[PDB]
Formats: sequence, C-alpha cells, structure tokens
Amino acid sequence: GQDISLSCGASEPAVDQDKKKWEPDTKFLKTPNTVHAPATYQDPSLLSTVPYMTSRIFTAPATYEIPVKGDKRHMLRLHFYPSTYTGLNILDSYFSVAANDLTLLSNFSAAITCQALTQAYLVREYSLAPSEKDVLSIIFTPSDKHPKAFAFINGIEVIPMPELFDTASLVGFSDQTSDTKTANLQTMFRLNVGGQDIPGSQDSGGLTRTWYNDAPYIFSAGLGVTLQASNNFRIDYQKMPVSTAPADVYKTARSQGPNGDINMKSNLTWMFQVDTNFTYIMRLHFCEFQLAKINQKVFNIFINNRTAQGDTNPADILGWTGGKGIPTYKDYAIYVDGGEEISLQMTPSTFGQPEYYDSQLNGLEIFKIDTMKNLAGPNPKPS
Repeated sequence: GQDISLSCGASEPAVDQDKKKWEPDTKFLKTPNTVHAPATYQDPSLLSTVPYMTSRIFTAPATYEIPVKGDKRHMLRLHFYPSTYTGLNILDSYFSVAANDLTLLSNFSAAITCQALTQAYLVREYSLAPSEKDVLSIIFTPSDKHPKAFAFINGIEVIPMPELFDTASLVGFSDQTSDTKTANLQTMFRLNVGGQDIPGSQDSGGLTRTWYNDAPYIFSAGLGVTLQASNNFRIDYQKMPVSTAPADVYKTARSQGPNGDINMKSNLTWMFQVDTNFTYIMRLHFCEFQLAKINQKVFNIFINNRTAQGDTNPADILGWTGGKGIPTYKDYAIYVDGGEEISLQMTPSTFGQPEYYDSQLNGLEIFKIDTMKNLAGPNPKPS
C-alpha cells in the first residue's frame, strides 16, 4: 500500500520539508484543458512550497481517478493554499468536492476558513471506508450559486491505512456501543496531549499524520501539569496496532497534578469548535507510565456535560491496561446539535477510594462520522 501524493499543478516531482515525495497530479486528472497556476505570493508561514505554491484552477467540474484497492481503507488529504492564482480573486472561490458518492466539501471557502482560523493554508483529512471499487473518483465542482466561482486544489494524497476503527461507546447511554468499522470520517482534531508536535515523518504506521500539542484547546483556568517519560521508556503495544498512534503520544500526558484537593475542585477542560448535526467519535489515548498499581489514578470523563466514563465505572488507565507502559484508547460517540462545540472534561473520582486524586490524558483525536453521504459543514465565520 504505497502512498499517492499529488502536487496539483506541479511540473516535476519534489520533496517537501518533512522528506515526503510529491509527484505531479497530471496522470490522474481525467478532465482535459484545465488551468495550472503558481501562487503569486508565498506566505512566510508555509512550511514548504510543496505542494502549496502550485495549484489547479477549475471553472467547470473536473475529475481525478486514482487507483485504489477496494477492500482497503484509505486516508484522503486535500491541501488548500488560498492565494492569488492567474489574477483571480480568492474570495470568489466556492466549490464542492466529492469522493465517489460522498460529499466532502460543499460551498467551501478556503479563504474565509483560513481567515477564521488565522491560518495560511488548510489540510482537510478524511478516512474513506473500503469502497469495493478499483478507482477513487475525486470530483471538484465550482458553485453554481456564485457566478464568479472557481475551484482550486494544491495537493491530493491517498494513503492506504489499516482498519483502525471498531466500536464507540455512546455517551448519552449507560452501556451501549455502536459500530464504526465501515464509517467514512473527517479528522477534526489530532492532539499529542501534553507533548510536542509530531510531524508526519515521525508518525507510526507510515501514515504521516501530524499530531499537535493540545495547549491551544485548554479552556479551564488551570493547565494542569505535563508528564513525560524518558525517551528510552518502552511502550508495550501488545495487541494494539502500532499504527494507532506513535509511541511519543503515549510517552507524554497532561494530568491535573500533585494536589488532589485542587484537582477535585476543577475540571481539566478542552473545548473544540465543530460542525452541528453530526455524530463525532472522541478517541481518548491513554498510557500510565508513572504509577504501577490499579486504583491509584481514577477519574471521571465528561463530554458535552454528559458522563462518558464515571459513576461506578470511572476511568482507571491501569485497570483498562493491566500494566505500566501498555497503551490503550477508548472511543466515545456524541451527537452534536450552541450546537457548534464539543467539550472534554476530566476530574478525579471518589468512587472506590483511590490512593490519589488525579486525571490524565495522553492523546486525543476527534472524527466526524458521515451522515447521508455528506461530511460538509459550513464555513466558520471570522470574528
């Protein structure tokens, strides 16, 4: 399962700043006579000019056909650098993107989205379920509600991946689960909690995911205390696929800290802006690398003010895991419908008389589940 990493509009292969090789999109583009254009401004915040400084421009629909193994899951990454191309006004760009019959983006403004997020460029990442097709069709359609609309695209990646999704616990419900193995997903957030950014070249599974530090998403007054294991500390994955997350995610964590009393007076809280009217999977990654005994660190987990792990079954990482240095994760599903936020909160539990009063999280991923063959949300509005 080799990657296909296309720099759209490029004239030759090139390597980016993180050792990833990109090839031009031309051989996979089925639509003739489309415009390729360089960006005429290079933002200093770009980590590389590859693939961002070259684009395709579409004023009518255009289709890519990329060979895939139809029994395999694939990550799809769309790369957008809103800039000036062949004299066009980037604010006029509104378009949809489909993967086969799945709508990914609709009425999408890369420029307004970048403005709202204070970003120079955007990556939109999806995990596409096995399709039973030998070809992935990626279709770009300029908005027919905007007379001046065009579509653009700077990079497209198709990355074969393992079946990393299985089951999620339904947050509103006592003991109910749902199946996610055949879901189509949008990656909303991917955090190395308590740890450094991890570039794609250091990701596990050859999946070149980027894992971001979590501090910008903390919204409680206290930031807790970060925990770090030695770089030589061994994560013993056992049955968990190493492609789930790289070891440096499990070797770092955010906890509440050494004063159990202050910990019980607070929730460690993260907050995320998402799109309303979707079910989301919250994948919480855990690894205890300090304590060695069950019922030492025992905590409640709340998602959108509902108990995800609590009451008489609070979280105990070593209770789940059986050992120091063994990683795990738990998926929780929440339907969101002011309907545009997910909150994650942790605080110690008093159930069972734990030796300490603390909580901990090592990593976090948030995924949107497709509804009605659509993943598209509105553009964020800048403030």
